[PDB]
Amino acid sequence: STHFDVIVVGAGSMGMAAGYQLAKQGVKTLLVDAFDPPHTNGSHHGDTKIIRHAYGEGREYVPLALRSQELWYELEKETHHKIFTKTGVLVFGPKGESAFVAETMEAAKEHSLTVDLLEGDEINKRWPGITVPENYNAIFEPNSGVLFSENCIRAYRELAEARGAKVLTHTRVEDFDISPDSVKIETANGSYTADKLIVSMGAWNSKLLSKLNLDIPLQPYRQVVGFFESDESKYSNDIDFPGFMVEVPNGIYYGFPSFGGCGLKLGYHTFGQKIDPDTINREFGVYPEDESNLRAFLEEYMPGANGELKRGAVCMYTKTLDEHFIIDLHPEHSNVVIAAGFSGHGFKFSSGVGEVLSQLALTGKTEHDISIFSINRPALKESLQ
Ligand SMILES: *Cc1cc2c(cc1C)nc1c(=O)[nH]c(=O)nc-1n2C[C@H](O)[C@H](O)[C@H](O)COP(=O)(O)OP(=O)(O)OC[C@H]1O[C@@H](n2cnc3c(N)ncnc32)[C@H](O)[C@@H]1O
Ligand SMILES: [Cl-]
Repeated sequence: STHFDVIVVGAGSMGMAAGYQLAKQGVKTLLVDAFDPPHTNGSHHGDTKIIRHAYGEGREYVPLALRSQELWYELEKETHHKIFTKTGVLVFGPKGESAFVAETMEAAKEHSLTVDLLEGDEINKRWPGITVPENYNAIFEPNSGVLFSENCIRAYRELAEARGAKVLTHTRVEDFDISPDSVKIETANGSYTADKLIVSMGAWNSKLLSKLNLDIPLQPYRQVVGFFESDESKYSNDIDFPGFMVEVPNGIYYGFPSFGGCGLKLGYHTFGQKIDPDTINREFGVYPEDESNLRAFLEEYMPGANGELKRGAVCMYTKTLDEHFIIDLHPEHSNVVIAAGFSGHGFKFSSGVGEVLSQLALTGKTEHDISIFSINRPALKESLQ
């Protein structure tokens, strides 16, 4: 018998940030999650995530990245959990052969970001442990870095709960009932109503948005990461080894310096298995490519970080056809906000997205420019049932 102002379904990266923004304003909020965030069944575990400002996926993401960076610094001051370390982020690739490196460079120029440009041997010299061909160029962003994702979610949850937000864990939302003046969710643990709904179920958006009469192509992918024993005199965060996202002939890779001897962490971005979030095999090593795709990169570009595998993790990306996000009101219901398809690069923006989602839910509009994330854009291929 408890009505809420707002209900957030999926209290992960995006939902928990929204819950915190709403709670902070005194909005009576209920967050419902299938597990107990932060957990290891969605897209936010694996300990760390890169935050970059000069944006290779699109210069139009810069303001949101800069706003998110400021919000992460604010969160750092508000909690005892560690949130951000300024490792800097290095982007490199073959000169003239990487659209990713080119747009990162254009994005930095267009928004006057602070970056260092270097090439070939200058890269190897500046960061012992990296070995790239002489025809490679790079752009280094010293002020971006690494976020401790599980800590971010845990901190937003503690702060939101302290202000009255309620979080119903281990509860799967199974259906929705939307009316012009209210929303209702159905779960095995009971039904709940509110004035507004925010839907942010991550990989499960690909299976449950149909319950809101939405037919949007969303493909979940199994993406693994590995931590490798490394030469700490070269790859440690203590000796300024940077976070990185680079483009090589066979694709894009991203990584993190070793923190407190945990080993260098690496992931292969461009390849992953197409899967269903409810049947995905979350054990690292069950496919030979899990470990082999990573060592293929390490032995060539960071030879001293190709030691024993210390830990593996299996997480998911949910891609849209254009790999841009979906953040918008439901086309048929202004009282329903959708956050989906972060396509493998949404964590860094979760603080800013939480702000956008709270504004959309409370006012139906946002001060941020989110036109490129419209649920009505052609490149998405969106429609109703
Ligand atoms: C997987 C991955 C992603 C990733 C990355 C490396 C890997 C291996 N590296 C990144 C990086 O360096 N920088 C960056 O900015 N992003 C990076 N990413 C992507 C990022 O992690 C994802 O885009 C982000 O986490 C997406 O957030 P979202 O909030 O969409 O997803 P979630 O955190 O998984 O939360 C969804 C929640 O909803 C719940 N759920 C699901 N179904 C239900 C139902 N039916 N009822 C209630 N709750 C539901 C989940 O339990 C989950 O908590
Ligand atoms: Cl994603």
